[PDB]
Amino acid sequence: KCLAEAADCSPWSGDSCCKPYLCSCIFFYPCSCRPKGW
Repeated sequence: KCLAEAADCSPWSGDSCCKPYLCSCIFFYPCSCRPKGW
């Protein structure tokens, strides 16, 4: 299981983001996995 693009993410209350998407925590709540390129 993994979080898709633009999916909310949290260390415990979440899941690992699907590759190559990465969870973005731009110092703002909530964090969200975004597509790779950024």
